[PDB]
Amino acid sequence: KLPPGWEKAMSRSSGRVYYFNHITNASQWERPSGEPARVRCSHLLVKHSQSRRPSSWRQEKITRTKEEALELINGYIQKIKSGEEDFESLASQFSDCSSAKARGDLGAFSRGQMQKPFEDASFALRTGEMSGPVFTDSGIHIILRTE
Ligand SMILES: COc1ccsc1C(=O)O
Ligand SMILES: COc1ccsc1C(=O)O
Ligand SMILES: COc1ccsc1C(=O)O
Ligand SMILES: COc1ccsc1C(=O)O
Ligand SMILES: COc1ccsc1C(=O)O
Ligand SMILES: COc1ccsc1C(=O)O
Repeated sequence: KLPPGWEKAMSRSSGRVYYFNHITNASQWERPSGEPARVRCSHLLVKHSQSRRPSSWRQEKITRTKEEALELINGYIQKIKSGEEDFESLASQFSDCSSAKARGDLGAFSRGQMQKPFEDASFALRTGEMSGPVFTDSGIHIILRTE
């Protein structure tokens, strides 16, 4: 079987299967490898006008739309996956979370502490894996599980 959240799917690329995780929104060509009491994650948050607090250290008033936020997230993911930029450099420069100053590190946490969509994605990632866009009331996240 595939690990939690993962499904094999048909891409629209010359009949090639890919794998998609409906908990983390990760997608990849490769079959995924393979739950802990705690995980350690970093994240990059992009807030939008419908965030719980449309404000960050980067911008006193966050006015971008949710759609615009998702396009930003998608672009960061593209740059991370291509190697053009590192997750940590992008989090430090562009995350609307205060954790940006710590390269997005949130430390370790248990189930029952974080916003549930964030928690669920985090615990479905294996160490070293990165999520796709994860939506919470804070905004849209890229999550990297580091331990
Ligand atoms: C719109 O693009 C999609 C959607 C499902 S798979 C796929 C692809 O391009 O491989
Ligand atoms: C406790 O070990 C497990 C089980 C699935 S994920 C995972 C991990 O720690 O990466
Ligand atoms: C294309 O539409 C999108 C995309 C992300 S959010 C959103 C909306 O309509 O709010
Ligand atoms: C979660 O928030 C964090 C994490 C590291 S720094 C910081 C802050 O708020 O200053
Ligand atoms: C408690 O919720 C927090 C705090 C920092 S990030 C975050 C999340 O759910 O991702
Ligand atoms: C996070 O997005 C939210 C939350 C409350 S309403 C809303 C929206 O997109 O309109």
